[PDB]
Parts: sequence; structure tokens; C-alpha cells
Amino acid sequence: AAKDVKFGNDARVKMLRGVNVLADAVKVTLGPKGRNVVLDKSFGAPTITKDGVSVAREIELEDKFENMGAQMVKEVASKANDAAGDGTTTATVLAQAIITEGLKAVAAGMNPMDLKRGIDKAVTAAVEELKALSVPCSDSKAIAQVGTISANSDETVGKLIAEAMDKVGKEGVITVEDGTGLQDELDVVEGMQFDRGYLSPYFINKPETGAVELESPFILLADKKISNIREMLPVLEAVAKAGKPLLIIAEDVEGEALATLVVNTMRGIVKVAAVKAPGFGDRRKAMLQDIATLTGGTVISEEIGMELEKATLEDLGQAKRVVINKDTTTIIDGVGEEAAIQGRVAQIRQQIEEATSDYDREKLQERVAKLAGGVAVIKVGAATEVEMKEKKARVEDALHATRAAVEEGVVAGGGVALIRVASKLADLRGQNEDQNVGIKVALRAMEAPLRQIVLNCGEEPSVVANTVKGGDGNYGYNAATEEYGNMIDMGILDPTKVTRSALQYAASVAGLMITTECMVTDL
Amino acid sequence: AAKDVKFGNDARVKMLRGVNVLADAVKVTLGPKGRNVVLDKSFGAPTITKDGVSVAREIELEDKFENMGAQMVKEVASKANDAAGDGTTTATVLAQAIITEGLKAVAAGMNPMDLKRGIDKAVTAAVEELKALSVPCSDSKAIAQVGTISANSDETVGKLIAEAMDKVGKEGVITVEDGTGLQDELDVVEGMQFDRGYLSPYFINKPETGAVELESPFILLADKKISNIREMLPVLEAVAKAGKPLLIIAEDVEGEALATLVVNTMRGIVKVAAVKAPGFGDRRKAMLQDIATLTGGTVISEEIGMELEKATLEDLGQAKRVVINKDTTTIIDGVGEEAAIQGRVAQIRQQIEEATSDYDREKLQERVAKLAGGVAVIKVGAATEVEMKEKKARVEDALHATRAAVEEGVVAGGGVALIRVASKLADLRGQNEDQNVGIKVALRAMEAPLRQIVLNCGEEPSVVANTVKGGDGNYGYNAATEEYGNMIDMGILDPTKVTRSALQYAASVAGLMITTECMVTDL
Amino acid sequence: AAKDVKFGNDARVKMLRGVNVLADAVKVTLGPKGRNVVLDKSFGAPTITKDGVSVAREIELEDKFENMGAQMVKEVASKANDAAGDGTTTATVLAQAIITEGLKAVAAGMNPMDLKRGIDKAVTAAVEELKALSVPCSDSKAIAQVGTISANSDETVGKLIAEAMDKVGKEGVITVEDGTGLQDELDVVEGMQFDRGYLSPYFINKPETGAVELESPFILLADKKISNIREMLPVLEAVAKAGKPLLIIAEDVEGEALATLVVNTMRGIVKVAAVKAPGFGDRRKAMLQDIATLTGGTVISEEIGMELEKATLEDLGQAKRVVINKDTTTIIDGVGEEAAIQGRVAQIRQQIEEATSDYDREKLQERVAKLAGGVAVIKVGAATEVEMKEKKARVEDALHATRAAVEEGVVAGGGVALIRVASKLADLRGQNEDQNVGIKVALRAMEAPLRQIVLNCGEEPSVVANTVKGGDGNYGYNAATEEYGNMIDMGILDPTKVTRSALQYAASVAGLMITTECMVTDL
Ligand SMILES: Nc1ncnc2c1ncn2[C@@H]1O[C@H](COP(=O)(O)OP(=O)(O)OP(=O)(O)O)[C@@H](O)[C@H]1O
Ligand SMILES: Nc1ncnc2c1ncn2[C@@H]1O[C@H](COP(=O)(O)OP(=O)(O)OP(=O)(O)O)[C@@H](O)[C@H]1O
Ligand SMILES: Nc1ncnc2c1ncn2[C@@H]1O[C@H](COP(=O)(O)OP(=O)(O)OP(=O)(O)O)[C@@H](O)[C@H]1O
Ligand SMILES: [K+]
Ligand SMILES: [K+]
Ligand SMILES: [K+]
Ligand SMILES: [Mg+2]
Ligand SMILES: [Mg+2]
Ligand SMILES: [Mg+2]
Repeated sequence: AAKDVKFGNDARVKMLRGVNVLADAVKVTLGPKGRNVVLDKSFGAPTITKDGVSVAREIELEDKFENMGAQMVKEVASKANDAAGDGTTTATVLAQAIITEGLKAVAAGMNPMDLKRGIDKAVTAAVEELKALSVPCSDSKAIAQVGTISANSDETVGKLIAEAMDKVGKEGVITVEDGTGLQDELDVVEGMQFDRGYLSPYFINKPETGAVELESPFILLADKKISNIREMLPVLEAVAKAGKPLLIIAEDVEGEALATLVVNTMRGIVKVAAVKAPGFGDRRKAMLQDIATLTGGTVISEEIGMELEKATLEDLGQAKRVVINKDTTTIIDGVGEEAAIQGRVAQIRQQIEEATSDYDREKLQERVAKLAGGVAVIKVGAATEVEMKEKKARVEDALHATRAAVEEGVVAGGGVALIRVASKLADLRGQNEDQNVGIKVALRAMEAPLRQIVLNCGEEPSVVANTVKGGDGNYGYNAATEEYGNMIDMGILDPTKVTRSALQYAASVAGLMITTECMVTDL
Repeated sequence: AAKDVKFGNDARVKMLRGVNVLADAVKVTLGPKGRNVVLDKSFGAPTITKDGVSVAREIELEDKFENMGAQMVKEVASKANDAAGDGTTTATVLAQAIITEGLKAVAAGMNPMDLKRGIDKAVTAAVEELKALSVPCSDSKAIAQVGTISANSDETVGKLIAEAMDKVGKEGVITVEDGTGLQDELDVVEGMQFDRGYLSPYFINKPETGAVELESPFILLADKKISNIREMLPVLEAVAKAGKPLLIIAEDVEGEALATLVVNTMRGIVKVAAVKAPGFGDRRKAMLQDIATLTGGTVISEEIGMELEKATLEDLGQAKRVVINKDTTTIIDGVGEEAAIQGRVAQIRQQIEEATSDYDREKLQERVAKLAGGVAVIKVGAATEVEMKEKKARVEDALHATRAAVEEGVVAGGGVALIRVASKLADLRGQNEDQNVGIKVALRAMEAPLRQIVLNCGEEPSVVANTVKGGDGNYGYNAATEEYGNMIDMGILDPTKVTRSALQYAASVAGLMITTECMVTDL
Repeated sequence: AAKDVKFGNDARVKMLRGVNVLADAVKVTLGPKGRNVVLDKSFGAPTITKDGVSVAREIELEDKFENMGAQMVKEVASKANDAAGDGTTTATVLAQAIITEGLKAVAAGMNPMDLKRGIDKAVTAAVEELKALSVPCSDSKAIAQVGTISANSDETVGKLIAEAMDKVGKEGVITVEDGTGLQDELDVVEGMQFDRGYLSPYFINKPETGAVELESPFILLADKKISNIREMLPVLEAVAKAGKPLLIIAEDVEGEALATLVVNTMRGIVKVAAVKAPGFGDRRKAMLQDIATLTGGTVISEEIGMELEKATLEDLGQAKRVVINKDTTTIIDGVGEEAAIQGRVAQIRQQIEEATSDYDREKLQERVAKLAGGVAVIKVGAATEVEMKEKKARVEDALHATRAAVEEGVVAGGGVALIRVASKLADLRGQNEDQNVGIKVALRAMEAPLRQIVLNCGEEPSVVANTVKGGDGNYGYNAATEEYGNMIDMGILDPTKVTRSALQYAASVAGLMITTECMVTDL
């Protein structure tokens, strides 16, 4: 197609207009006084959300150059959501601030590559200062506070996440699902969790979360992969006459002759998904046997000789809920037999008593941790479906932030940590003047989250920013109560990973964005 | 697609405009003096209805932001219809009042999230006050009055519902369907009822009620889960030559090889449906045997060896009417043999006498209650099809309200109960001024049902609202007779569940709606 | 014509949009860091100006309701220019701030008439506090500083105005006119001034300043008004021979048979003007004789018997420059014998030495002061005509501000005085809550000039406003040097009359404007 080509300042102002549209839409949601955004879905009711990445993902502009700017800066929130699950609004605000100040510097006639290098140096130094400024969440013991802050000042959600991490361990697996009542419920049930994903992007359910949910699925287990398709036809026919979705945890499946011909088979009545199995060799068969014992199923094998044609539905496993995601697939509740589960736990405990080699010992301890800890499940309570989606998003953000806090630590929330690390970087210099100006651009942009948090409250961002910069340490401004204090003491804690990731992704995209002289799009 | 993005007050007034359009169209139907709405159907005659959820579901607007507001506020009536089957107009009126007053508060600079928190606190307290204010319907014995009020002051419908609850029990199963004469008839007929639904959303008939109906279907029973189709294909041919539509009762059926195959089979001449079987193991076998004995059919099993290829038409069961709904599937009339039904009842009563375990005793007495009570069927009498649909909707509302009244209790109707709980909540306070204003918004919005009822009468809502607020207890205003008095004495009784659910759903959706600052839709 | 009629919030937001357009255009010119505005003139080159009233007068919008808002706010700058000649930008900024905050209060549901009453009470108390806070310019002796501040930090203009006030007296008459060189010159020249204006609105010359200028005019004097204009037709032809514009100083002249016939005669080549004579009886004859002795002319009278037909051009007087304005008509250099002027001055001095009546003595002191002081003419030096107009506007503003300072006093500039009076009015209360909110609206708007000055500097207005409010007395913010200090010491002095007038006119118009509910215009 014929291309529209824009050069220099006209292109940059159109790109900034697109970034400004996306970033305003995202930034109205920042902080405790941040408001909600309604996203239109032609497939049903609109979704009300405070999540920055959802608003960012929905944004697309009519103007092609402004749309290019919007997609460029939407990458920031996408990466922030994918890496930490929180801070997408903060990442978008930081990216917009860097883009605005860097374009102001480019309009002042300075080299944007050196501006990008200065921004990169300042952000590397600020990541180091964030690591130094971080406080371990085990020492502080504020998992509930992190979850409360990340759930938009919801003490119930944070306390529930803290209880779940107390039940299954801070390294345990917690899954959020839609509840049935109007109140949030937590149950510690028996289920598995593996870092495995689907082999086909067309297996995604109607939700756009990327993780398909199965209502009482049917588990199929096989450590070997038979070449012929026709031998699998009796099993597929038995599952089709059954009414539980088929999840296959076998040793990697292709869509050349199974998923494609199934796409032409049904129109999407009941979803069937297959995923890999973590590990290999004896370890893979061991965990496959563990899954089969959990769900009451069996594992076929060449040595056993039990062929899939002779397998029945009663021989196969059964579960109550399975969430399949690219990052991690979890089995929420496989019934099986509780006595069988306890016996397998005792047998694997005897195995770890017998085992002595370090790798086998550590994988066996991972197995016993997965079996004993189980899975915590949070059923979100909400009177309606729109409230359900909003609260579930908040609970998922709280879970991600608590995970990031136990993984990497915490810093002062409310944008105070970025203010402190920018104050600590006031003497950082580059190789020339443009690099120094890029450093100053990054350091000024580090104040943007706090300023936007204050602006959402209706207060004056500059006065509060100056008052916070005057203070030292964890001194900042509770926007919920509109008063200053030690942000750790008042429980406004950000994950260190969330802040670091937001800063890094905003910096990378925005520093690349300020270096553009020409933009080429369609007409 | 390119997105239109609106911010702040412009977005909020567009959203309020859409909510106002939907809520006006719904609110014209509120109360005894409420009028009817004609909904256009491209297929067949238009539908005249006084039901709030039908008018709400038909609403869709040209403006995308107004349509988005309409969809969110339509979720209120959808949830109210799904949860109680009544009060959708009251729920819409409450939601519109909360949205209006909350948007007025947001225009006054008040924090909308704390306004939502205040509304939530006030509505939780009001639900507690409604539970306290509730009077049991067994003590009052006004099931006929509840049905009469819920059928728009139709004494005959309420008396018919009361007679049905007297015949089959207040826990008995009552189904409403089209009659043949001009008068409404009650028939206590033998039939079954289970809390199970269709496994495919594509089995829905041309009516949009969600519950398909079968005109003299053919009942098929199966317990063992066979694999192949070609062994069951002769049964499909036998039913497809027998002439009556097929209803299969089994544990669980997918749609990869059956539902899509049956979709590709015919163009929609005769419907074939399958349903789930509640319980498992011996209990499922027991209920399948009961269904087979009721319809004269037989249940296949692996132990019996009654292979489906040998099954004939006389061996299978037959019924006169079956209603398949997601919440509950009922068999209105299975002929079978009356002597066989009585013998099975005597045998299961002997099982009652023999059994001693609490779970077996309770499930077996549930079985004998289902068998002895039977199904009450209400033949709606109307001279035309449009009157048939309107009266059937009114009788369905009456049935739902009587069920809610026996389940949860009754309160003073005409919006009096919400007025009383608002008066009782006058001293409720929140954490800050925003939360207090949200509480006051909810309390003023709880006067809206009574005011709309009065406005539909052509009277002055403020005068009647003040007069009712002056009174105490069940003192309210009969809008049918346009005079004040004790609401319980005049028989104006609302279900407690209906009022509580309407308030809760209106509050949740409206409080979420008032917190929106940006709105994103298509162009 | 058919009328468009808007009601309530739609009309108010249209009004506010028009106000915002006009006020943004005016407010870009506020302070020492304020920029210029180009006003397009079809009749020649565009005008570059920093004067708020010129930008305000040029503004007219396509939208009719926005145009009404713009016109009503433009009234503020027009009144401020007419009353003090300075502070029009400050008046516009104050009016816009009052309108914005008052419309916010009106949108909060408050009675706008009570808001207007509160604003009026706050502004009355504030002008009382400004009178209390005022420091006499005689005690301070900072006329040069006031002129420098009012000329946009031009030391030369302020020094020239101070020298002119030192030469002809602070009550003396100073006129600004276009020079011929590139530098500003001060000339003390024998001339008169009277508090009289032109009798016809059609006498305005090509400049739209409202004051016409005459290049070497011809002065005619007349104490009595003859019946027919045809007697002076020989004098009219004698004037029409010599190309000097005719300025007639008489008691009073109509335009039925003199102005209209001369407009029917002349097409706009050379202007003939007339003025009124202050005083009556002997005083008018005395001042006419004084003017005649200045210009070397003669005064006609009935007792003298000197008829205009016998009068010649040499008998009549003439001048070098005459400026005719509605408020005051000035004669710059009447062409007459200096020795005759000195002899007349001595004779009049002997007249005070003889007279004893208080009214006669005071009018004779006025006469000798007018004669001896003379007129101080400032020739503005600029390389081009656009720079000439800009500098002449700045010098006129400086002259007006110095006159206002010697009349009413000075206060701290930079919006500091309004900040101090708003701080001193923090305990002012009205008759109800809406009046208190109006008072608070006025007090918040009193911060607007300083905030707009700082925003024009590119700094943060909130931080500087808070820092100034923290200080006491004349402590404020030198915006030229970007640093705080005592602004009386730093030389940033505002006239008390200028600040008081700006506040009063902004308050009157804006308080009336917030009370609108319907707007009626054309289609
Ligand atoms: N009470 C509070 N006072 C001050 N700052 C707060 C308070 N509660 C939370 N914050 C801060 O607000 C930010 C979180 O806002 P928000 O959750 O809306 O955005 P986010 O975490 O950047 O991203 P997302 O939209 O994905 O949740 C963090 O910087 C957090 O420290
Ligand atoms: N005679 C009456 N006098 C006063 N109020 C009455 C009378 N009859 C019914 N009502 C009240 O009118 C309301 C019922 O109106 P209506 O049935 O039209 O709407 P709904 O129950 O909210 O929902 P839906 O449209 O789904 O039926 C209840 O609040 C009921 O108490
Ligand atoms: N160096 C300075 N520092 C701070 N404030 C200053 C300084 N110089 C002038 N000001 C202030 O700026 C204002 C004058 O601005 P400006 O002359 O542009 O507008 P104005 O007086 O409102 O009217 P106009 O547009 O008619 O001149 C006064 O409040 C004056 O005290
Ligand atoms: K957010
Ligand atoms: K209704
Ligand atoms: K100005
Ligand atoms: Mg967050
Ligand atoms: Mg009803
Ligand atoms: Mg000025």
C-alpha cells in the first residue's frame, strides 16, 4: 500500500499526541484516588477496570502516526504486565514523562541518541539505587500491606493473600477464580502447578487473559507419543461422549494432524487442550504418575504395554478446574482419592528419605513441596459480573505484587522510591552534554508517578512533590489520607520488582521513541 | 478498530444519557399503574410486556458511549432476573437513582471511589435491615397475596399459584406454559425436576427464554459412557424414525463429535437435546431408574449388558412435555404406567423404612418428595398470542416472587421497605465525607422505587414519599387504590429476596459506574 | 431573528469556553515573562501588543454563546483600561478565576446569587484591606519604579516618566506621542489641558484609541454661540484656505446643521473639530482669554463687538499639536509669543495677589498651575512602526500606573498584595454556606494573578504561591530574576488603584456571570 511519510517535528508531535492519548487514558487510573475506565466489548457488556494495561491494550487511534505512538507506548504496559503483573499505569506514566521531556530536548536541538544513552545510564543507576533501597518483605513482613496497596486500598484482599501465603507458603501456588457468593473466599485444595504452556495460540478461551479455564475437565496422561492418529480415535470418541474437557499433559503435542483437524471437527463446543510435561526422562514419568495419582488416572507406557485403545474414561483422571497459561498451567482440584494422595505423599517422603544425590534430592523436595502445600484458591465475591471482573483484576494485581515483593523486596510506595533514587542520582553525568540532559530527563520523569498520584487526588502535584523531595528516606505522602509520613509505617509499600520493571520498560521504549526522525505508515 | 476516547464529565453525561434512556424505558412499567412496552421482533409479532428485564434487554443505542452506559445498567436487570426472577424494574430504578445522585456528587468534586465505598456500606447495612425487617411468609400466609402483587394485581394468578403450592408443597415444582382455552388452569401431573442444564448453548429453541420446550419428546436413558458413535447410531436412527424429539439423560456429554455432528446433520427441523445427571454412582443409577419407570423406559448399564444396539422404541421412555433450562430441567408429563409409578413409590417408601444412614435417608426422602409431590403445571389462558406472552410473563413473575417469599420472607411492598430501612440507616457514617455522601446517595436512591410507583400513577411522588416517611412500620401507600394504610393488611407484599437482590445488584453496578473517568469505545 | 436558547450547564460550559478563549489570549501577556500577541488588522500591518485590553477587544468567537461569554469578560478589561489604564490582564485573570471557581460551585448545586453576594462581600472587604495595605507613593518615592514595572521592566521609560513628573509636577499633564528618532525624548513645552471631550462620536480619527490628534491645528475661540452658522462661512473659507485643522473652543455645539453639513461637505481629507469649555460665566471668558494668549488668538464677545466676519486667520490662534479625548482635551504647543505668555502669567499672579474669595482663589491657583507647569511630551523612539506602537502602549501604561500611584498609593506587585489581602480575609463569613463558598471563591481567585505570572515564567505556580503565602508583608517573588524577597525593596510596586479596580471590575462581571441559567442568542 502507498505510504504516508512524515519527518522530524511533525512526526514527533503526532507521535507524542498518540502517546498522550494512550497515557491520559491509562493515567486516570493511577493511585488510590485513581478512577475507572470503561472499555467497550462488542461481545457483551463493557468492562470497568482500573488496570493500566487493559486500558492501554484497548487504545487504538484513527490517525496512523498517533496510532504508531500509541502502540509504541502500549508496549510499555504490555511488558510491565507480562513481567511483574503490576505497575503498568506507573510504567505508562514514566514512559510518557520520558517521551515528553526527551521530545522537548530534541526540539532544543540535541542529539536524541545521546539522550537515549543518558536515559539508559540514569535508569541503570536508578535500578542499582532501587536494589540498594529495597527492603526484604520477609524482614518487614508486610505481604498483607503490599496486597492491600496493590488491590486499591482493599484490606480484605491483602489479608486474604497474606493468609493464602501463610497456608501454602510464600512460594506456594495461588489462583484467583470467579466466586459464587458476594464475599471473597479462600480454600486450600489439592492441585498441581507446572511452568508449561499451550502449543497453539488458537486454544485460547473467550477471555483475553491468555489462560483458558476448564470447568471440571478430564485429565489424560501419557509419557510416550504414539505416531498414529487412529489409535487415539477411541480415546477421543470416549471423551466426546463424555462431557468433561480434555486436558492432555503428555510429552509435547503438535497441531499438524491433531489440533487442525479438530478445528474442522467442532465449532468450539467443548475446548480440548494439550500441553508439554516439565522435565524429561524418569523425572517426567515420576511427575506424570504423581498427576495420575492425584486425579485417579493412569499413565500409559511402552514398558507397561497398556495401549490407549484399551483405556477407558474411568481409568483416566478427572479434575474440577484447570487453568492453562503460557507461563504456568495449574490444576486447581483433581479429586482422585484422598487416601491415595496421602499414601503417595508418604511414599515420596520415604523416597526423599532414601535419596541422597543433590539434584534428585532437590527435585524430590520440589515434589513434596508441591504435594504438601497444595494450591490456594481465592473465589472472588461480587454481586454482578462487571464487579466480578474489576475485583478479580484487583486481586490478580495484588497476588502479582505480593509475589514480586517476596521475590525482590519492597520500597516506599506512592512514587517515593523513584523520588529518592532520582535524588540520589543528582550527580550522575554522561559522556557529553546531551547525555547529561538525557540523565536529567530520566530523573525528572522519575517524579511523574508521584505527581500523577497527587493529581488524581485533585491536590497540587508540585507542592507535594517538593515536600516529598525535601524529606528523606521513606518519607512521603499518603494520598488516601492526604497527609505525609513514613510510607513504610503507613503501609504504602511497592514491590521493588514492580518499580524497577516499570522504570526499565518505560525507559527502553521511551528512549527509543525519542530518537525517531521519520515515521512511515499507510495512507 | 480506531477508538473514541472520552474523559471526565463529557463521558459521564453520555453514560448518564444512555442509562437514562434504558431506565426510562424500563421505569414506565413499574407498579400497579405502570404501563406496557412494545418490543419489536423482526420475527413474528411484537412483544407487549410489563417486565423490566425484557425492555432492558431490548435496549441498544446508536451513540456508543450512551450504549455502553445502557449495557452496564442493563446488567442490573439481567442479574435481578437471573437471581430472583422479579424486581428487575425496581433494580433498574434503584441503579438509575444511584447513578444520577453519584454523578451529581462526582460533579461536586467528591472522590468517586470513596462514594462507591459509602454506597456499598449503606447497602450492606440496608440488606441487614431488610433481613431484620423481613416477616416469614409461613407466619403471614400470604403466598396468594405475593403472587397477586407480582402478577400486577391479578388475584386469579396469585390464587392459582397458592393452590399449586398447596397441592405440590411450597418446595414443590411448578411450571408455567401456554394453555389452549381463554382461562388459566392448574394441573397436578406426574413429572420430575432436577437442577441440571443443557451442555450446549446452541440447543436453545427460537424462544429467547433460554429454556427449550419439547412437544411430546422421546426419553433416552444411559448410565455407562460408551465410546463409539456407530454403536449408538442405530439408536439415533430409531429416534429419527420414531417421530418424537430426543432427550438424552446421561452423566456428561461433550460436543466435538455429537453436537457439531448433529448441527451439521439437519437444518433445525426437530430438536435433540441432552442433559446432565445430578449425583453420581448409586444415586445416579437410582434417579435414572426412577425416570425410566416414570416414562416406561429402561436404563443401560455395563453390568446389565443392555446394549444400545438392541434397544427398541417401546423399550425407551416417552414423555408429553419437557422443559430444559440451565438452572433446572423438568419433565412435565411422562406417561409410563400409573400402576408402575405407584409400585415404584411403594418400593422407595420401603427403602425409606429400611435405610438408616443420614445422607441416604435425606436423598431418599428427597426422591419420595419429588415422586409424591409431582409437578404443578399452569396453563395460561389467553385469546391471542401477544396476550399469552404477556400473561405468561406475569405468571412467571408471580411464581418467582412466591418462591422467593417462601424462601426468604416478605416485607412491605410499594417501595415501603426500602423507605423504612433508609430511615433506619439515617445515622450510618463512613470513614470520610465522601463515604458519608455516598451513604446519603444510596439512602436517597432507596426512595426511588416508591417515587416511581407514585409517578406512574400520575400523583406527586414527593408528597407520597414524605407521607410514607412520616409513618412507621408497614405504613405505606396503596397505589392501586390511591390511599394510605398498612401495606401488609392491604396485601401489598414484596419478597425480601427480591428487594434485597434488586438493591444489591443496582448498588454494585451503579457504584462501579460512578467511578468512571475515561470511556473507550469504537468510532 | 430566530433565537437559540440554551439552559443551565450547557449554556454555562459554552460561556466558560468563550471566557477561557479570551482569557487565555489575554493571560499569555501577564508579568515580566509574559509574551506578545499579534492582532491582525486589515487596515494595515498587524499590531504586536502586550496590553491585555487590546487582545481582549480583538477577541470575537464564531460560537454565539462562547461569543457572549467572551464579550462579557471583555467588559472587564474595557472597564479596567477606562478606569486606571493598567491592570487589564490582571482584571481578566481575576475574572476568569472567579468565573471558573464560581461555575464549579454552581455545578456543586449551590445558589449562584448567594455566591455572587459572597464574592461581593469578599471583594468589598478586600478593597478595604487594599486601602489599609497601601503605602503612599510620596512617602515611598518610587514613581520611576512604578513606571518601570508598568512598562514591562523598562528602566528608561520609568525614569523618563519620573523626570516628567519632577519637571511639570506629579499633578502635571504628560502626553505620549510618536517620536522621530530611535530613542525616547522628554520635552517640557507650554501647553494647556481641560477636562472636556469631543461632542460627536463620528470625529474619531484613523487610530481607534478614542483620542484624535491634530498636526499643527488652527485654534478658534468663541465665548458666545451665534445663531446661524452662515455668519462664519467666510471664516470657514478662510480656514479652508490654510491647511491647519480647525479646533473650536466654545461653550457647546450641536451637530444638526454644523457637523452633519460638514460631513456632507468633506470626505475625510482634513478634520475640523470642536470642544466644550469648562466652567461658565467669567471663568469661561478667563480661560478662553488664557487660551487665546497662548495661541496668539482672540476671543469673540458681544461686549467687545468683534464680529467673526471681520476676524482674519492672523487674528485667530494656532497650535502645533492638539489631542482631543473624551476625558481630557490637551493643547501641546500653542503657537504664541513667549513674552505675552509671561506677561499674562504675571498679570494672573497679581490677580491672586488681589483676589480673596476662596473659590476664585482656588480656581486662580488652578490657572497658574496649568500655565506654569506646562505639558511634558514623551516622544517614543523606535526603529519601526510596530515597535513604535508596542513601546507607545507600554509608555502609556507606565504613565497611567504612575498617575494611579501618585493618586491612590502603591502595594506589593506581582499579585502579592491580593495574596496578602486574601490571607487577611480568611475569617470572613457570609449569611449562609453559599455566601461563604462565594467568599472562598473570591479569595482563591485573588491568588490567580501571581500564579499566572509564575506560569508565564515557566515555573510552578503552586509552589511559588505557597511560598509567598507562607511569607508576610511585602514578601513575594521577583519573577524577572526568579527569586524571592521584599518586593517593595526589589522595586516591584503596583498602583493601589490598579489592583483595586482590577479586583472590583473582575468581581462585578464574574459574579454576575456565574448567576446565569439561560443564554439567548441568534442561530
Ligand atoms: N494510599 C496510597 N497513598 C499513596 N500512594 C499510594 C497509595 N496506595 C497506592 N499508592 C501508589 O499508587 C501506585 C499504584 O497505583 P495503581 O495500582 O493504580 O497503578 P500501578 O500499580 O502502576 O498499575 P496497575 O494499573 O497495573 O495496577 C503505586 O505507586 C503505589 O505505591
Ligand atoms: N397495589 C400496589 N400498591 C403499591 N405498590 C404496589 C402495588 N402492587 C405492586 N406494588 C409494588 O410495585 C412493585 C412491583 O412493580 P413491577 O412488578 O412492575 O416491577 P418489579 O417487581 O420491580 O419488576 P418486574 O418488571 O420484573 O416485574 C413492587 O415494589 C410492589 O411492592
Ligand atoms: N519583575 C516582576 N516580578 C514580579 N511581578 C512583576 C514583575 N514586573 C511586573 N510584575 C507584576 O506583573 C503585573 C503586570 O503585568 P502586565 O503589565 O503584563 O499586566 P497588567 O498590569 O494586568 O495589565 P496590562 O495588560 O494592561 O499591562 C503586575 O501585577 C506587576 O506587579
Ligand atoms: K491503575
Ligand atoms: K415492571
Ligand atoms: K499584559
Ligand atoms: Mg497496581
Ligand atoms: Mg414484579
Ligand atoms: Mg501593565
